[PDB]
Amino acid sequence: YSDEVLGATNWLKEKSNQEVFSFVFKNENVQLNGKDIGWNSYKKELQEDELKSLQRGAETTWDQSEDMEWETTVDEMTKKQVFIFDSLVKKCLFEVLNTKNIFPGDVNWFVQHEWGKDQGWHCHVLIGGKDFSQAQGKWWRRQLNVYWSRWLVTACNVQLTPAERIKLREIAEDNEWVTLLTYKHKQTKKDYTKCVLFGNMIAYYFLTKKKISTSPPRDGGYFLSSDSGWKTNFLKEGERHLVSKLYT
Ligand code: NA
Ligand code: NA
Ligand SMILES: [Zn+2]
Repeated sequence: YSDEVLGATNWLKEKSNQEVFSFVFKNENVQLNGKDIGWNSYKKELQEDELKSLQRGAETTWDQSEDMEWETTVDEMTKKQVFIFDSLVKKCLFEVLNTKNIFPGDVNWFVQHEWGKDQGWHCHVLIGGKDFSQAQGKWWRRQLNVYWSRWLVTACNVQLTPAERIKLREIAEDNEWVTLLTYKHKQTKKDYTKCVLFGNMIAYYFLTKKKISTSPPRDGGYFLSSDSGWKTNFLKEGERHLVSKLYT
């Protein structure tokens, strides 16, 4: 019952019932003119000051949450790419917040990088607050996907022609590399944004995942998490499960 564990539990419990959007940031494999663009083909470290700061935050979040009791054989390239994506995802969120003149302190958010059985790397984002309403969900997904596709094309480490960069930009938008949780529906029928409950989804779902410690990653595992209160960031897997236990 460290102060960090108690602090995270309390912070989540206070936001147990806060409605938030659920997004997933992802990428998909692309081949353009024989050039293979895979999930980890975005390893340029762009020298924008904010992005650099965000990437350092991801690195230190990884470092502090690492359990050194056990060995970790995650590929260095994999870690690098995840740190970079953490910075890019958050840049996208912050760019849209700026568009709406939303003070970052008025926002609750949670980010978790995972490796899915079929899709591989992806990043869950829960985000909401007083300046948010359900009807804005579609707009948010579209805007986030604009910035996500823009940054991915900038960060891509594969040498691309201008025509190929534009094609890749189009693919990331048209194939919705940012998804929004909606209620189940029919292909023809309307899709309604499905808000989730912030604290509950974190404690009862995201904090139950198993930590990736190998390459290839364990199916369904998580790499790295963070939140707007820096509450879950530094927690080791064992501590995260304690938070779930105390939250109940
Ligand atoms: Na970068
Ligand atoms: Na994170
Ligand atoms: Zn996932």
